[PDB]
Amino acid sequence: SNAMIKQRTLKNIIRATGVGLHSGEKVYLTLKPAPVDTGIVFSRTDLDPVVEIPARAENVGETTMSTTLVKGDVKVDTVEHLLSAMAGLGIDNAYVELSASEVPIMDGSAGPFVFLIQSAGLQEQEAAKKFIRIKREVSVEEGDKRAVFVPFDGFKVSFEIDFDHPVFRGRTQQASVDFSSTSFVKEVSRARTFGFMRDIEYLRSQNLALGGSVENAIVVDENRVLNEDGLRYEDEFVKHKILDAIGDLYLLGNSLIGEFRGFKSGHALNNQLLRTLIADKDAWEVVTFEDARTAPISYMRP
Ligand SMILES: NC[C@H](NC(=O)c1ccc(C#CC#Cc2ccccc2)cc1)C(=O)NO
Ligand SMILES: [Zn+2]
Repeated sequence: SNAMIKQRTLKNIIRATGVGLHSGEKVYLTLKPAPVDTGIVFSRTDLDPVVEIPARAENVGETTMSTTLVKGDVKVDTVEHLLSAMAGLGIDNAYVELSASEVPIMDGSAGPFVFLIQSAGLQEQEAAKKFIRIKREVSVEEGDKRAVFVPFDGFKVSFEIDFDHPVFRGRTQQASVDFSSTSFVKEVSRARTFGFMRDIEYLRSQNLALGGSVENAIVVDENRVLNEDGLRYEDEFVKHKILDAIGDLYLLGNSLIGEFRGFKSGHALNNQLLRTLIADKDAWEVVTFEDARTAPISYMRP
């Protein structure tokens, strides 16, 4: 019906230029509109023939420093920040073209991506938006790390970090964001990625974080933030972990109706939670809404 929560795509094709956080290679990003029930599909246009990797949990390869999409030997690195923007603005179908193996880091947040998508405009499609509603509690744990899916009428993200560093200890360790009352754009999207300088030195030698800089990452010592202009939020470190979680959870293919709880969790435990959820079919269901007013999740005007 006309009053249903409709599927969404881009209104126009938008282009952006940047560098890969871990590869350091120059990359041309092209966001394009896609037909109904396509989902988010990544395309390597630098290869002949063009290789397409759908942004799904089954196509997740490595989860060391970032979330990587793999198809054979073709890779698409650091997809979590762009997928966070797609999820936050409710983009159902989109073609993501890349001229290199990694998504541009931009400023280390989802901020420029949310602006690039909203500048291009949103288009409502003649199809019902599919939602994955959490019925039962699903949790994955490994040592002192845990990732939980709790039933909730709407969408809520909770995260708890525990870094033994004065700069991290001196800041907020836990944050709960309810997207029915809080804006993804205003409070989450701007949270930049963070890294330890002494840890980044070992990574740069081991062919990782090659495109890392103070302009696209929060560089930290023991007591303070090395960035001249400081932080964007007092709780920016835990807000970025929430941003990363929203992006990782969007690999389900559909928007979530439930609560996510992250306890020192990362990209590996986030993918392991999705795989355990998909495997436990009694714990979830596919739901559509014929009336947008009755739904527990609302979206920004197209
Ligand atoms: N743990 C969360 C994870 N963080 C990173 O992947 C990450 C890795 C490395 C760096 C870095 C850096 C840097 C630098 C730099 C090096 C030399 C001179 C100036 C800056 C930041 C975040 C993340 O946000 N993944 O999406
Ligand atoms: Zn991140």
